[PDB]
Amino acid sequence: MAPPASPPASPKTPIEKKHADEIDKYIQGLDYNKNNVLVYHGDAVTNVPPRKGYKDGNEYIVVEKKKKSINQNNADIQVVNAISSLTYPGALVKANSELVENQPDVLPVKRDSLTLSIDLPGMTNQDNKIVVKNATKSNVNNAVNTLVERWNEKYAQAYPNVSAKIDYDDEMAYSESQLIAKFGTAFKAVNNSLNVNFGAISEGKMQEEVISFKQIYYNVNVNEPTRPSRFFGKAVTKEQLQALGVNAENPPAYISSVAYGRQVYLKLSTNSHSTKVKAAFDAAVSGKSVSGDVELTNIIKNSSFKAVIYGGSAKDEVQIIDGNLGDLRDILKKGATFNRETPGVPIAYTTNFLKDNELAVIKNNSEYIETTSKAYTDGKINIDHSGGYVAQFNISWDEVNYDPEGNEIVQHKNWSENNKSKLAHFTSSIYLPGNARNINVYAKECTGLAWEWWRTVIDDRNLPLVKNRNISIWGTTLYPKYSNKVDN
Ligand code: NA
Ligand code: NA
Ligand code: NA
Ligand code: NA
Ligand code: NA
Ligand code: NA
Ligand code: NA
Ligand code: NA
Ligand code: NA
Ligand code: NA
Ligand code: NA
Ligand code: NA
Ligand code: NA
Ligand code: NA
Ligand code: NA
Repeated sequence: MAPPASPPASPKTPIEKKHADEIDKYIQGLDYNKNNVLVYHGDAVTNVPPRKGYKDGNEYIVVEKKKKSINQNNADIQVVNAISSLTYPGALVKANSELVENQPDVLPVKRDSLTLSIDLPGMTNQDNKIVVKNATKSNVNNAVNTLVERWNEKYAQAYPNVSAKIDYDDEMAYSESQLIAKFGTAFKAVNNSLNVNFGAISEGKMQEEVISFKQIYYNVNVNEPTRPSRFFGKAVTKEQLQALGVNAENPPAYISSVAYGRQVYLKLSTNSHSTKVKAAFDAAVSGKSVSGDVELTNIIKNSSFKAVIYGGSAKDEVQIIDGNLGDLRDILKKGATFNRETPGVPIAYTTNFLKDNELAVIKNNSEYIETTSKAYTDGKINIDHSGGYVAQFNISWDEVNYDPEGNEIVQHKNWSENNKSKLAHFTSSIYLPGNARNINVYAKECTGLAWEWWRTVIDDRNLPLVKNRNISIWGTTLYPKYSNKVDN
């Protein structure tokens, strides 16, 4: 919808007109930068811990950290569900830090009239509007219910399945301040249920994603008054507004539009160190969940979810659900279509400055440390010598570690049995740590011939680290055979 037309002006005595004019000039005289009134200044990252590598079990873990910035301007103000009833169209508030904190100070002044309008489908330009004489919380909310009932009784049958408007937001979690810049200060209230494990993520132990899923059934907006004084009761004066703290530092604003519906907050989590977790998470949410590829399928199998649901029930019931990632798409399924039983709750709203009816935007900036990890599984080299000859092996590799300042240290390693004559039947296993790379496997056999005493059987270089590399040699002095096979 576009904003509806203003109601007719209320009758005023000469001094009431004078007071209204004084209010107009006072508000119009308020000097401030609208682009800098509402701000959230997040964390400042002073330093980034160096890259480190360590061994844990059958794996080697590499943990990297990078400084990131989230800089974002939001026009949609988030709603803390517990105090959602305080959010209603036409409400007068101060535009300050408390609005950024998602608990704005409401101006306790008497009100004049306003026109509310709803964007439900099918309604005429006369049906979607209603005049509220005294714009209190009770009167506005009753007016909202009146509009909703009017739609249910004239147009509902003509529109059975009108899909909700989807407002979707997702982020890999790293810090509270980061997510506050993305999901508003209201995230803190939600996080009292979700409990994002920032500590474990910072240690590279787990990866978590936070999702905000809004299903908006309808929006109710308010007329934009041509005069700042139009929203105030005829008994309100400039002096009263000043005493209440309405000034250049705390500019007056009004809630121009409120989104009603159902909201689902999600906390996806896994212990996987894979770099495909995001893509895996994306698939488990969209229904694109393709079990054709087993890397994404494996992450999903070992991933869980926690869901906080608002406005998904008849009243103001709050649902909390835990489970496995594969069991989603059931929660996200419900609520896609608005119906009479589930009317929806306030979940978002926009604000306009009273001075020029300009849109109030929250300016967010936050720095955070992004922690990414990498897991390298240990491996074995299995040697089997069953040839009718004397054999000598030469097996080497590099092990990569990190100094205290994050720089790589490459140590060359040699098998203890290198250059030693071995008779069949010889078997041995070389245990390679996760940080081992560039595996070299060499083997020669003594032929006993004067022109060719030693004969090379194997000379494979720069081999990748696998779980089980089986090196076998057999045959005779004239006909040596070998195999270099993986994982079998
Ligand atoms: Na981010
Ligand atoms: Na309300
Ligand atoms: Na007053
Ligand atoms: Na009033
Ligand atoms: Na009010
Ligand atoms: Na997003
Ligand atoms: Na933080
Ligand atoms: Na949010
Ligand atoms: Na914010
Ligand atoms: Na929090
Ligand atoms: Na809650
Ligand atoms: Na996702
Ligand atoms: Na302004
Ligand atoms: Na991570
Ligand atoms: Na490395």
